[PDB]
Formats: sequence, C-alpha cells, structure tokens
Amino acid sequence: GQKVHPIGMRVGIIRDWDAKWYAEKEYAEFLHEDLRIRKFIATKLADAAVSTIEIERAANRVNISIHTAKPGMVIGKGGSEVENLRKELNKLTGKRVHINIVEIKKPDLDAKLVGEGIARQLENRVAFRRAQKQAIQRAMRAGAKGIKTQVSGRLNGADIARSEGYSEGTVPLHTLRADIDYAWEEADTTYGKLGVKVWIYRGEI
RNA sequence: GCGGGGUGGAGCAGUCAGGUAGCUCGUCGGGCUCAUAACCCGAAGGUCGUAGGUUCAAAUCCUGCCCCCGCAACCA
RNA sequence: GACGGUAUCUAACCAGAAAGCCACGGCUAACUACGUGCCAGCAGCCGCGGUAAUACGUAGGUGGCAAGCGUUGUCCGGAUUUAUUGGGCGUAAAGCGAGCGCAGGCGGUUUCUUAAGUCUGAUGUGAAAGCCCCCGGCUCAACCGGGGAGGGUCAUUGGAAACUGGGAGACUUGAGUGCAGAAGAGGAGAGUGGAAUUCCAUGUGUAGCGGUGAAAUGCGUAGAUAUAUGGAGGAACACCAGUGGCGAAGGCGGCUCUCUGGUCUGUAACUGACGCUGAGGCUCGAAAGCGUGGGGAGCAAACAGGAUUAGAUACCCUGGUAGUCCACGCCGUAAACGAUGAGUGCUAAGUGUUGGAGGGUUUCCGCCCUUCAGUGCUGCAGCAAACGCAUUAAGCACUCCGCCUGGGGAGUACGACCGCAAGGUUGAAACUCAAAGGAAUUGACGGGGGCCCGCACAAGCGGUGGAGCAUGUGGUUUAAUUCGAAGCAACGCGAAGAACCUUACCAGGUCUUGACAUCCUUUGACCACUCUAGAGAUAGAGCUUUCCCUUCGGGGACAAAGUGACAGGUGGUGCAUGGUUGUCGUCAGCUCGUGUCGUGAGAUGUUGGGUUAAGUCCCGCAACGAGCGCAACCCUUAUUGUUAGUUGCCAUCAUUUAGUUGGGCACUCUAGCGAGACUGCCGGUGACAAACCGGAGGAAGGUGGGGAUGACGUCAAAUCAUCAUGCCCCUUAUGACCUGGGCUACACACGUGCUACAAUGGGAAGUACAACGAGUCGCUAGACCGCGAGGUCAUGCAAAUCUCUUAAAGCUUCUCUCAGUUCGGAUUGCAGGCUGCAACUCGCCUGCAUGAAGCCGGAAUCGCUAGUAAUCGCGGAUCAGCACGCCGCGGUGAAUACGUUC
RNA sequence: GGAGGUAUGACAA
Ligand SMILES: [K+]
Ligand SMILES: [K+]
Ligand SMILES: [K+]
Ligand SMILES: [K+]
Ligand SMILES: [K+]
Ligand SMILES: [K+]
Ligand SMILES: [K+]
Ligand SMILES: [K+]
Ligand SMILES: [K+]
Ligand SMILES: [K+]
Ligand SMILES: [K+]
Ligand SMILES: [K+]
Ligand SMILES: [K+]
Ligand SMILES: [K+]
Ligand SMILES: [K+]
Ligand SMILES: [K+]
Ligand SMILES: [K+]
Ligand SMILES: [K+]
Ligand SMILES: [K+]
Ligand SMILES: [K+]
Ligand SMILES: [K+]
Ligand SMILES: [K+]
Ligand SMILES: [Mg+2]
Ligand SMILES: [Mg+2]
Ligand SMILES: [Mg+2]
Ligand SMILES: [Mg+2]
Ligand SMILES: [Mg+2]
Ligand SMILES: [Mg+2]
Ligand SMILES: [Mg+2]
Ligand SMILES: [Mg+2]
Ligand SMILES: [Mg+2]
Ligand SMILES: [Mg+2]
Ligand SMILES: [Mg+2]
Ligand SMILES: [Mg+2]
Ligand SMILES: [Mg+2]
Ligand SMILES: [Mg+2]
Ligand SMILES: [Mg+2]
Ligand SMILES: [Mg+2]
Ligand SMILES: [Mg+2]
Ligand SMILES: [Mg+2]
Ligand SMILES: [Mg+2]
Ligand SMILES: [Mg+2]
Ligand SMILES: [Mg+2]
Ligand SMILES: [Mg+2]
Ligand SMILES: [Mg+2]
Ligand SMILES: [Mg+2]
Ligand SMILES: [Mg+2]
Repeated sequence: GQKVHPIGMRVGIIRDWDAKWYAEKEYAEFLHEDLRIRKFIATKLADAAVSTIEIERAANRVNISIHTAKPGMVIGKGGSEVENLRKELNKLTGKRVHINIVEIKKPDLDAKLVGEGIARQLENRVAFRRAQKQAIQRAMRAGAKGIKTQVSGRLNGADIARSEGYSEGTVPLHTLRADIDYAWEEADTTYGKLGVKVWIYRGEI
C-alpha cells in the first residue's frame, strides 16, 4: 500500500521547513515567488549538484541558502557566476536577493544527489542494477546507517514496466525520530520516464 | 352435414346446478449472487370469441353469427 | 594409330573473360534497421506474427560452404527406442487369478573314462577386383600398379582335458519315504442347536404405529403397533474372535459324525539327485449371470408409490420381482491386489504373536536360554525417481516361465476358437496428438480437521428499502446533454461552489507562427483611451505614443511588426509509463545472510509449549542472526510543579449598569519548561520465565482515550483530464477568439442524504449553559426603517482587546387534544430582498396565499460496544452569490455483549 | 507419536 512521504512525515518533528519565513497578507505571493525561484535555480544550475534551497525573507530582502557539492562551479571565478545569478534573480523577483552557498559535505548521504546520479546513469543506459549497487556502496562508505533505492518503469525498454530495488543497513520509515532523507527523481529515456526513489537513514536524532 | 373448442402470453379450471374470474408456467420491477440459474418480495395482464335475448343479476342459461380443429360428403 | 595434331612442351599479350547458394530466436556459428500488424506469412521441434518482430518480407551486415549450395526422397547413426554386447515389469507400459503338469530349459558333491561342446597347432580353401597395411606410377590427389594382411560359427588332421555333454562308479547335504509327534473356519456328505426376523393362530388392549433433515406414501377401529403363549418356514451362525488359524488361489467361522487333502516339528531307519521351472495343454476359480428342477424368511437390481428438486428416469422413505439359498450343468471374468511369478543360497538388529522341539530352572503352574516353521511391527547395510522395501527385500546372486516398448483410436474392427446366451480368449490398421504418465515440492482451493481474531454473527439501539424533496448514477432523450469512476474497493465519487467564466460539450459567428513559448527580427514604441458598427470576438477612425546605461558609436531591457523554425491539442493508449491513490488491513505478517537437510524444485529458521493486540515475549528446537513490518520515539486529551500576568482571570479589597475603575494574579485561562504510568510496588497463579488474575496508590493501570503512522505484495484496480511522459493522430484544424446553449433534460431503475408521518409532539412567551474556527474593503457593534428577507447611518477590530456569536436541544408557564389535524411542508400564485453586466433556460432568501404524498414502511439491507449510537445546534474550506454534501467543534446522552453453532 | 479390525463460469493474456 501507499506510504507517507518520508520527509513530509517528519516536517515539524525533526525536519524543518525549507521556506523559512513568516507572512500573513503576502503569504501566497511569497510562496509563489519562492517556487519560481526554485524552478529558476533548478534550470540554471542543473549541471551543478544543487540539493537544498533554504529561503529566508527579511522585509524586501530575500536571503537564499543553496547547498551544493560543487561550490566552486556555482561560484565561478571570483564569484562571477554567483553574481550573474544574483542579477538574474533580482530581475526575476523584483527585490534584493542575497545568495549564500553551502558546501554539501558527504554528497553520498544526500537523497537528491544520489537519486540524480542514478537517473543520469540510466539516461546514459547503464545497467540499473549496477547504478543502484554502486550508489549503495558509496552511501555505506560515507556512513549511512542504512540506504534504500528503487527504480521503476520500462526497465531496459521492456514492454511491461516493473520496479527493482535494493537496500542495506536499516531504513525504519515508521520510526519518527530517525533522520531519513528521501528524494524522487525521474530519468527521461527513449521509452519514457523511469522513477528513482532513494531513502537515506543517517544517525537518528 | 356430424362433432369438438373460443376465459390474461401458454396450458387449463370454472360452465351442468345464475351471484364471488381463478390454477400452472410465463412477462415486468425489486431482492439474493462476483455474475447467471434457482429462490424470495411486489405488480401487471382478461370485463370470458361476437351480437342479441332470459333474469333482480349471465363466463355459466337461450338464439344467431364469426373463427379454429377432427370427420364425412356415397355405397353393388 | 580410330583416339589425333589428342595429351604434353615452348613463346607473346592481358587482371583482363571466370561466385554463387543457404543460414543468422534456442537447439546452431552468425544482428541490426525499416515495412507488416494473429494479416501477409515462417516453421525440422519448441513455436514466431494482435502497431517498437534479431523468428514474417526487404535492406545492411554477419556465419557456413564453395562450383557448388539448399530442399525433398531413402538407409544407418544418434535411439540403451527390442538392451547378446546393452533396459525393464510395487505406484510410470509391463507378473498370466491360482495350481497340476508333457515336451523343453537348467541343475547338488565326487573317482575314472570319452572327447560332442570348449581351447590349441598344421594342412587345404575362403577367386580377381574392392576395404585395410606397406611400396611404386600418373606434376599432386582422385585414379592406376605391385606385394601383403584380413575375412569361415569352413573341411581334414594332431594335441589339452579345467568347464559343459556322453559312459562306468561312489556320496548324502537337495528331494522323497519310513518312524514319533503338533495345529488348524482345508474340502466333501449326512444330520443337528439356539438367538433373531417375518408370517400364522390365540389372549390382553386401544388409537395410533412406522418413518424423515422435515414430511408424506404405507400399516391400523374389518382392532393395528405393543404385549403373552405357541405354530410354520427360510437364511446366517452373536459371544469365543485375535495384522488369530487353514488353503495354491478364489476362499473357509454354530455343533456332531463319516470320507478326505495338505502343512509343520522332531528322528536319522530308508532311496540315492529321483530336483526347479514349465510354452502348449489340463484342472480349479469371488460376485454377478445362464439352463433344468426345487426352495423362498430376511435382504433386494428392476418396478410402484411418497418425498427432495428448476428437473430427479437418483441420493431419502414405504413396498417389492429376479437374485441371494439348494442340486446338477454352463460361464471363466474382478482393484481375482502384497496392484510385488516360482525355486534356491547369502546379507545387522529389536519386539510381539501362532504351532512345535531341546536344555536350565521351577514342587507343578510358570520363568529363562537355544532352535525350527509361520505371522505382524520397528529398523542397519544395500537398493530406489521419490514414495519406500529392508531375512515374509523392492538387497546381493543363479535357473525357468509370463509380460512391457508414447497417448488416443482400442481391448475396438476382421478372422479364428470357446459359450445356450451374456460374452470370453486371440487381436490390428487407417487416422490423430506432442504430449500422456509416476513420485514429490510451493501455493491456492475444499459443502476436510484443529486453534484464533474483527460491530462478523449473536444481544441491543437507531436506520435504509415505503412517501416528498436534495443529490449521484444507470437508462432514455438531445444540437450537446463534455470527460473520468463500475461488487466489496463506481454512484453527496474527481467537483472545497456548472447563470456567465469555470467548460473540456453543442449551434452559430470568427483566426491561422497562431490565445501561449524560444530563436532571427527594426526606421521603437507599445499599450491605454474616445467614437463608430457588431451579440461579442472584432474590426473602421481619432488619440496619445518607452526605459537603462555607456561615450555618443551605440549598446541593453522591453514592447510591436515581418519572417521561418515552430508552437498548440482536456486528441488516443492507466494493456508502454513516472508520480499519486484505493484495496485486503493496521491484519501480523513478508523476507534475507550464513549454516544445515533434500539428487531437485525446495525445506529449516517463521515450526512446537506457553503468552500477547501483535512473527509481542519466554521456553524448546539444526539452526544462529538480520532486515521490512509490530511496539516505541510523534500529535492531541486526562492531574500537576514552576516562569510568565495582557487584550485573559477577580479570591482577597473599595467603586461601576457593567471586570467597570483602581488594585492583584491568587484562581481559571493561556503556553514554554518540567513532573507523572514504568506491570513501577503488593498478594495469588505460572515451567524459579514469559506472562495472567486481583490489590494499593494515583487524575489517570496495564496501549489510559483518540490521531498520525499502512510491511513484501495483491487486483494489467483507478488516473495519459492535476502534473509529467514513450509511441500514435490533427496542424487554416482534434489548435485559438467570441455570443448563446448544455453539463440542471425525464415514461423509468438504483445508491447516498434531508424532511416527515406527530402529544417523548406542534405553537406562543420567558429563562440558562458551549466548543472549534473566520475576519480588511473583510467581520460589523449601536441606532433608525422594514412583518420579513433586508436597507440607512455608523462604530470597533488585521483582532485572548472588536465582530461574526445571547447556539440549539434544555428548563418554567400557557395553548392545542389524537384530527391527514394548529401534524406534514411538497407543489403552485402573487409580491419582495439580496449578489452579480445579467437569476428565462438556471441562484439563495423573505411575506402572503395554497397545503401535495406521508398514519412508521415487503423481500432484503446498514451503522454503532461509551462520551459511543441516538439527537441538538455552532464554525469553516470552496465561494460575487449559492450545500440536505464535506471537514471540524461542542451540548444532551443511552441499550446490549449470554456466547462463537451459524 | 505411528500402524492392520470395526447448478453453472467464451477465448487469449
Ligand atoms: K531460426
Ligand atoms: K539383456
Ligand atoms: K499374482
Ligand atoms: K572335446
Ligand atoms: K488331516
Ligand atoms: K438360477
Ligand atoms: K481377493
Ligand atoms: K517371530
Ligand atoms: K501412434
Ligand atoms: K425508511
Ligand atoms: K434514501
Ligand atoms: K492502472
Ligand atoms: K500508475
Ligand atoms: K537459507
Ligand atoms: K503548566
Ligand atoms: K496528460
Ligand atoms: K500521452
Ligand atoms: K446505481
Ligand atoms: K441530501
Ligand atoms: K408543550
Ligand atoms: K439562474
Ligand atoms: K458561501
Ligand atoms: Mg548462436
Ligand atoms: Mg527474417
Ligand atoms: Mg539401436
Ligand atoms: Mg495408474
Ligand atoms: Mg501400471
Ligand atoms: Mg452365484
Ligand atoms: Mg429401497
Ligand atoms: Mg483381467
Ligand atoms: Mg519369522
Ligand atoms: Mg445483529
Ligand atoms: Mg425512499
Ligand atoms: Mg460520502
Ligand atoms: Mg458554461
Ligand atoms: Mg461560453
Ligand atoms: Mg509465514
Ligand atoms: Mg518482531
Ligand atoms: Mg525456535
Ligand atoms: Mg507503530
Ligand atoms: Mg486496467
Ligand atoms: Mg478506465
Ligand atoms: Mg496528452
Ligand atoms: Mg453533473
Ligand atoms: Mg395519527
Ligand atoms: Mg470495536
Ligand atoms: Mg457530537
């Protein structure tokens, strides 16, 4: 049967909102501005390993914390790339945008980054078992208490879609205290979308 | 010409011996069933072939008429 | 010298004239594109082809072979698939139903002899050519030549004597006889005994009896059933009785007698291999059946009637003929079964029991030991596909016999023999299939079993099904009635808001780089607005017409036009998909690692004894651990310490109409931090455990209540219409704009709801107590007008401050008086209120008027186990307006649970 | 614990 979103289950229990601002009359406007900001960043830095976007609002200002495993690539030489990003975002939003980059130590423990890697490899027609196996190995080396991965769709162009998954360690989705990260990524192939799901259980809080 | 029959869709009662239109199957609707059958609950369907008489009253009695069925319509 | 100017040799010239066939899914070496779409077609078998075909056709490649390649035909092989080499017959095909036996096959020990078999030598022959071995010739090879070898169940002849056979003896172990014993439903014949049934006779006696799931038929007042005494006759032999006995098998059970077979144990007197098997034959052979003649109680095909059933030529009931019985004679078949031919020898044990024998005891009885022949059970070695067999082999061996060779057709057809007949014995083919089959494994299932749980049933309360209306659906209708959902798990569902928009549908009016994108574009404003026509989209005029920098060349930001790439599909496929969700179900399960077991699929763990809500825990266990689940961590609710004390609270005080004001936060309250509940403690039960029962304390006790949380998976479940997306289709149209209409239709069927049918009520008046939530052009106070819906002015509040908001049931009085009503409030007329550009299609609401069905609802069916059902309101999401739906809140507040058969 | 006797359900997927 279906399962609650692993993150949504824990938001407000041990995980916090990414959109870290408060507003009453401008709630809808700020929320949609944030969504457009997130979409724009996703398009812009697609090649960079951008995972989490934390948005804070201070009056007309907007502070944006971007976590990435390639801070140099995001920054550019002498901050050229981050500065170009700021100007484009200022045009987009209509207000001062301050950007703060964060280094994602241990990229192997980020659900979105691991899932993105598997999706990229599938697009390149790597064996799905190989992609998932090496992802699990890297995660365990990084020190995840457990990891779980799943790929669904027309695997290897088969006419009947199915789901193939692997896991290692412990991933107790029902234990609320457990710090379990999750992310869903899609790989666009010749036969259509393949869904990639990654659960990463770190040290519980 | 001799008989037998026309009563709900079908098969039948009732008719002699006037008072009250039924039985079996069927049809329609709803149930039961995963579904169908069976089963269960409701409902419809004829003014008794037809026209006249008799009667207080006719599916029932009388007369005619029309349909349907079997038989006969000629023998040395 | 026919061949013949032939072979051959020499010299000149030229890569120039000289490579196809089949195959490429697996078997099988060889792979991709199109086209195709269960069509065309391929194919030796498996099998390919249903819109993404390495299997079809073409193409490009690749593999095999090559002047050949492939197809068909036929033979051998593979085929151990006729097994001499070299198979089998318990359950896969296969042991005749059993025995008696002629011929035949085979045969115990040993002395001598013989030399038929057997072994061996010599000789003769087994032509030549051809295979094979050496050696040669053609340029090689093919081919040719020379010399050898081989090839016989060969003939003659010489040897050997182990084995088989013959001949002459000997032997006693096998076989049989004698002698002494043992048991027995062995057979045949003639008698005979008791219980019971039925019938007959006679008493008593009265209204039933009998029978089924329930009934009926039937018997009975012409006296039944019952009951008592008798009589008749038939069949079978209770207790004993026992994997007990006996028989070759079929089979044989009261008792007695007569006739009669076999078996077993001793003994070692006798014979001295006389034995085993045994085609064909012969004999015997359950039950049913057949002929002749008897007999006939009970039972009982057929048959009759009563039931059951949709039907019931059956199961059930009441009767009942043949038959069952006897004699004689046929028949000759059975799952005639241990589904296992007979004989013989050999290969651990343990333990019953039948019939014996010997011994050591024991006074006897009896106990112990040994031993033979049966008969069971358990179990090594060994065997087996496995199940299993295992001194009573399916083990190890030898002899003889019967029998099997894929399934069906078929034990059929024809023929023959036998039979009175029924039929039996013998026994094919055409044709057709790629399976049939045995054992075991995992699931699923069972009108199998055991143990359990859930508002599953039971116990209860209230409903739906009946009526009106709201609402969804089917059906029908329509220009359209947009699309999706179809048992549980579709149908107050997507839709948390269809007059317009929404809107995807229809009619009509319209447009074509397009309503919306990115890229090139240019002599830059775009818009916006006024007027005109239009239903509007739109068009036709006027109207105004751009920002940002740099050094000034321009550029960048933005329109807008031109232009082509392109856009755009709520077009299709949820049987190509991602994502999301339903569902079993919050049920306790689902699995993995290592190890071990099994030939193997698999198994174990996860099972078992307890225990739990739980695969929860404990214990035991070839299992030891682990993971996803379970539980916990989380939210809310139930008590409370403390920090805080306004916008909240008011006890202490004084004042106000007012918690008002002052004053204080004490209380409540609010919300952070904590405390608290852990079977923690006590008693009893329990395997010293888990745990279970009870107790104390406490606000709360065993998960306190509730929520969130939904394992691996299941239904090609749902969604291409949230979104995204492979492939397919449309592209001046399936795309886009506008007006109107539709989605709201209405002979009918269903689901879900609301309102009722009244007195536990209707109406009137008075009076009291909540909670969750919402609020800026929004909640709206207060006042005034209005019968009312509402309207006017106007106030506070971005809110624990103000408002929505004095909640309704409730309680107290009055009235109605059982009435289709003073119930009911549908439909309808008129008149209004709002919201909105607009209320006809088609909104909600108000007043007056009208006053529908409805008198508690068939078959059937639903929810709920406590602050629950029932009932009463209040808020909110969507939202200009519009809910009987949904989400949430509080008020009042029960009945019942014996119990798990269904 | 074991052993001999006493109503229906096209076809493919
Ligand atoms: K092939
Ligand atoms: K053989
Ligand atoms: K036999
Ligand atoms: K000889
Ligand atoms: K005897
Ligand atoms: K007879
Ligand atoms: K037998
Ligand atoms: K014995
Ligand atoms: K055949
Ligand atoms: K009702
Ligand atoms: K209803
Ligand atoms: K689906
Ligand atoms: K799906
Ligand atoms: K294992
Ligand atoms: K507190
Ligand atoms: K779509
Ligand atoms: K699509
Ligand atoms: K329906
Ligand atoms: K309703
Ligand atoms: K009253
Ligand atoms: K309207
Ligand atoms: K509203
Ligand atoms: Mg190959
Ligand atoms: Mg081909
Ligand atoms: Mg052969
Ligand atoms: Mg068999
Ligand atoms: Mg057999
Ligand atoms: Mg007989
Ligand atoms: Mg009978
Ligand atoms: Mg036979
Ligand atoms: Mg024995
Ligand atoms: Mg009940
Ligand atoms: Mg109703
Ligand atoms: Mg509902
Ligand atoms: Mg519309
Ligand atoms: Mg329109
Ligand atoms: Mg299990
Ligand atoms: Mg567990
Ligand atoms: Mg265990
Ligand atoms: Mg849990
Ligand atoms: Mg489907
Ligand atoms: Mg569908
Ligand atoms: Mg589409
Ligand atoms: Mg509708
Ligand atoms: Mg009444
Ligand atoms: Mg319950
Ligand atoms: Mg309530």
